[PDB]
Amino acid sequence: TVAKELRQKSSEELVKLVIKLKGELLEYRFKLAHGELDKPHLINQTRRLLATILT
RNA sequence: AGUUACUAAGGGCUUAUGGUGGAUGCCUUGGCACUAAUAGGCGAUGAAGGACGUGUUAACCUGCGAUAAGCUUC
Ligand SMILES: [Mg+2]
Ligand SMILES: [Mg+2]
Repeated sequence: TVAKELRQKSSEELVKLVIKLKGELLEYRFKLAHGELDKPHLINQTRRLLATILT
């Protein structure tokens, strides 16, 4: 499902996605280390989407 | 003058009960010996075996490898 949508995307847009998700993942981990992450599942969702984009 | 019981500090015997202990009996996600087939290898495209790390999850075990408790396709 999601893999089909990313396949529709071009390569340059995909690398923009990966750098943006890397930044967001860093922010989520820092907020968790400060006890300010209400949604603790977005870390896992970010990592899976990151892994899928890498595939 | 004569023959005399009671005593139980404690102990002995019988029976009953309580406590420590895990013998006997019943059972087992475990072992042993084989039968009928399959197969008889992995590695410089990095092996067998380990260290480290990975959780929204204290440690340990298991899974996994910076795509890290999982990624794609049929
Ligand atoms: Mg007495
Ligand atoms: Mg007595």
